[PDB]
Amino acid sequence: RGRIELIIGPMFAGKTTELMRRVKREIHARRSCFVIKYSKDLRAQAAVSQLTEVRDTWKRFDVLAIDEGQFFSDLVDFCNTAADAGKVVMVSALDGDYRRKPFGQICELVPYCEAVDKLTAVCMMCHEQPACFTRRTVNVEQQELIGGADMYIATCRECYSKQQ
Amino acid sequence: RGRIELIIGPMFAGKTTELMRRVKREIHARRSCFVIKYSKDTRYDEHNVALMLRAQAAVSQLTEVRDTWKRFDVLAIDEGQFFSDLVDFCNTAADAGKVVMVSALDGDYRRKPFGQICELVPYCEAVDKLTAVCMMCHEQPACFTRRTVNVEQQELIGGADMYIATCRECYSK
Amino acid sequence: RGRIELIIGPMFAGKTTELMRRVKREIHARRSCFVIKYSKDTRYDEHNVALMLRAQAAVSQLTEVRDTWKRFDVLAIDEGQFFSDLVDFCNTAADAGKVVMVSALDGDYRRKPFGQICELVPYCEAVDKLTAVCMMCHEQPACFTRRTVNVEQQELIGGADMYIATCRECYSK
Amino acid sequence: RGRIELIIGPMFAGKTTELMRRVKREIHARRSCFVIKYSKDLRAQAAVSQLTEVRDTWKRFDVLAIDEGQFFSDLVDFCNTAADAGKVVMVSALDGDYRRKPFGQICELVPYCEAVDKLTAVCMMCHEQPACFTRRTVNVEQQELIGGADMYIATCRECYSKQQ
Ligand SMILES: Cc1cn([C@H]2C[C@H](O)[C@@H](COP(=O)(O)OP(=O)(O)OP(=O)(O)OP(=O)(O)OP(=O)(O)OC[C@H]3O[C@@H](n4cnc5c(N)ncnc54)[C@H](O)[C@@H]3O)O2)c(=O)[nH]c1=O
Ligand SMILES: Cc1cn([C@H]2C[C@H](O)[C@@H](COP(=O)(O)OP(=O)(O)OP(=O)(O)OP(=O)(O)OP(=O)(O)OC[C@H]3O[C@@H](n4cnc5c(N)ncnc54)[C@H](O)[C@@H]3O)O2)c(=O)[nH]c1=O
Ligand SMILES: Cc1cn([C@H]2C[C@H](O)[C@@H](COP(=O)(O)OP(=O)(O)OP(=O)(O)OP(=O)(O)OP(=O)(O)OC[C@H]3O[C@@H](n4cnc5c(N)ncnc54)[C@H](O)[C@@H]3O)O2)c(=O)[nH]c1=O
Ligand SMILES: Cc1cn([C@H]2C[C@H](O)[C@@H](COP(=O)(O)OP(=O)(O)OP(=O)(O)OP(=O)(O)OP(=O)(O)OC[C@H]3O[C@@H](n4cnc5c(N)ncnc54)[C@H](O)[C@@H]3O)O2)c(=O)[nH]c1=O
Ligand SMILES: [Zn+2]
Ligand SMILES: [Zn+2]
Ligand SMILES: [Zn+2]
Ligand SMILES: [Zn+2]
Repeated sequence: RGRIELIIGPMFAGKTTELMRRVKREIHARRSCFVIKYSKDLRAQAAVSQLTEVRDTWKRFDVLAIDEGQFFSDLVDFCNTAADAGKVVMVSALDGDYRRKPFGQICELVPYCEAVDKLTAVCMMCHEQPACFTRRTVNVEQQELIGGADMYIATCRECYSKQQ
Repeated sequence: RGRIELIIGPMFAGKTTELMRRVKREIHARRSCFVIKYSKDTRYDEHNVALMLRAQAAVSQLTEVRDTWKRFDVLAIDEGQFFSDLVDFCNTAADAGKVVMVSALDGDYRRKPFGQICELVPYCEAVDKLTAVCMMCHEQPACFTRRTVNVEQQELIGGADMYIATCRECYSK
Repeated sequence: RGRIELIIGPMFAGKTTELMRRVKREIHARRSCFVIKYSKDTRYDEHNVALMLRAQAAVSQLTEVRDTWKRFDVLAIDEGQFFSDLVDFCNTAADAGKVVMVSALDGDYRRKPFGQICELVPYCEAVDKLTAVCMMCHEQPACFTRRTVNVEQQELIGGADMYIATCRECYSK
Repeated sequence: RGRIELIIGPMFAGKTTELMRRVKREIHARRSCFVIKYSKDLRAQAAVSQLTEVRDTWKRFDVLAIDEGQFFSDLVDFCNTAADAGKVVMVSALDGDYRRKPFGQICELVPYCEAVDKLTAVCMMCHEQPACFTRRTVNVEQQELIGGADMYIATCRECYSKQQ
């Protein structure tokens, strides 16, 4: 029946690719899938900034796939409500922000998950080690800052701490 | 090389057994291990009977161990949910090159974050969530712990007399 | 450092997608990747439309690639069950320091070992078996592939017209 | 219902400990377990050299746990027969012998398994790397040779190939 599965890791770890692998796998067995994306960064897709913007539309689907779950403030209630109604809920997210603080409600969701898979990146500094962290490479304080390789890199533990 | 590995799941999932599997594996390669346990959980000792590269300590605060961890290659912290200084302690060790391994419940009986376990996740190179077998329906994996006695507080020491592991359907029933 | 990683499972499990996730991850760290595909499986190309550190080759024997693999950090072999020289090729590369990653069916439609996949297992640093969703009962994970047309031979190219992924109960029914 | 789960890896990887963790987990949910061991190296234990020596006794148990599965010549038929009758079958074994050849029927079982978990040891030569292989440290040819750390060590790939 219902469950919540979490796919976490740093940036550049292919978390969305693993989410969509799980989605495609379900589509092959003719189960219907609703993919929800973050608007500011047998298949339907929606882009929103709050999960309430989707209303009741999720009820018609067997599987819900939430991408970049760190940005949704109502994630926990939304996922449990769906999983309680028998949906397979899958979330892709960063567990940590650039300071390794809990990003959004991701760490809060952990106790509700039937499964949690932490994916690694490859360290983009030493090229020699798995990366579990994200370092911000530009001097901006704010937690939410949208960007890719131009402003963030994945790092191992030794390279995260190099300099500051 | 320094790292933190987290072993989580509900009660009855064999988390300590997995922690000690990782410890025995390191001992075979002659790396030294420091096992730290929570002194107030006395179930094992009060109803059960008694290596060269292994040390064991039982404490209620991780500061009670001071610097002794520095002499060991590997630190293995059991029932990590009960230690308030877990995050700072694990990072300080991992940054000094220790392999830190923690066994803990991620969730309490209400599925609220237990201690600093959920806070540690962003610091971990690895996170393995283990399942139990649901002790109500017997036919589903269990990811949650239900408290079977009517006590509100979060810390309450006990085993199968006071808790059972459950699937999602049986947690809410 | 050299290694072999094996990605197995039944059909419809997204094995190639996981292989390419591992490839894209390496490309982000500017390590170069050589993707090798089986030339006779033309399903993707015959019904579908068309990076700097990536190369792709389509062959029926791994010798058709000669030495070209030596210039790459990572080798990604897709549908490995069809290559007869897989074991020797993967070890030679891994021993020369390549990260070798193979996606393959471990079992054919009779659950017999497909090609040299089962033979490779003892050489692998890692083995991940992926599940599909059972295409018969829709409510169980699938670990097997059933052939839905009456053909005996082992190699028979096709997709969902000719095969479905099944749980254990639905494989035998 | 029925399934076959395989726990493989080199020596010194704690494979039997992971097998027994799965057994203990089942016992907590009052499911009954039959542990079968290799005689030459809610719970019952048997030590045998052939799985036929157990006859029909396995039928009374919910869960079967076969240790050192590499030594049983009838493993595949035995596991499928049980899993087909609705047993949870769990096997702990070496997938490779000291030359990295398939040990017994372990590699043959893979296509029948719902799950396969390969555990690592820590390399007992360089102490610095995970070990996936077993090296024999005494000059004996024969495949079956019972022993522990006195005659075998776990190694990474680089240390397996050191010298010969
Ligand atoms: C550290 C930090 C980050 N962020 C911001 C910066 C970023 O804008 C975003 C990353 O958040 P995420 O890591 O959850 O987002 P994803 O991009 O989903 O993470 P991935 O691991 O998926 O990224 P990769 O770079 O590995 O993805 P890759 O596959 O290499 O890149 C292709 C791009 O296309 C998308 N994509 C990939 N496969 C797709 C598919 N099958 N269908 C649809 N879209 C797909 C991906 O989302 C990615 O952006 O959040 C902050 O605001 N604060 C912070 O402190
Ligand atoms: C849900 C909830 C629980 N609790 C309390 C209740 C308990 O006092 C404690 C459990 O915390 P845990 O689940 O982190 O503790 P463990 O017992 O470590 O978890 P396990 O997953 O290991 O438990 P099992 O019951 O599966 O362990 P098992 O092997 O069955 O039992 C034997 C006991 O012996 C120890 N043990 C087992 N194998 C061992 C080995 N190889 N070496 C040394 N010791 C070993 C284990 O610690 C276990 O408690 O926390 C709360 O206070 N509030 C709550 O909301
Ligand atoms: C059981 C059996 C099968 N076969 C034959 C039938 C087939 O011809 C082939 C399947 O062999 P595979 O299962 O190893 O082949 P894949 O297609 O590689 O397995 P997947 O698990 O990847 O299949 P999916 O169906 O889940 O893949 P999907 O994503 O759904 O489909 C899209 C196709 O595009 C490719 N693709 C998917 N993502 C891609 C990406 N990111 N980049 C490049 N290519 C990508 C994939 O190869 C897939 O075939 O072998 C036999 O000959 N005998 C037998 O007994
Ligand atoms: C490479 C090679 C090996 N062998 C032989 C040599 C050996 O005699 C045997 C190892 O075969 P295995 O690796 O399947 O056997 P296990 O010992 O089951 O492997 P483990 O990974 O479990 O061993 P470890 O050394 O990590 O186990 P450890 O936990 O450190 O050691 C304690 C011992 O007690 C047993 N044990 C451990 N936990 C137990 C529990 N909970 N209940 C009962 N017994 C338990 C274990 O089997 C081990 O022998 O096979 C060959 O004949 N030919 C070869 O080419
Ligand atoms: Zn690095
Ligand atoms: Zn249940
Ligand atoms: Zn089915
Ligand atoms: Zn080594």
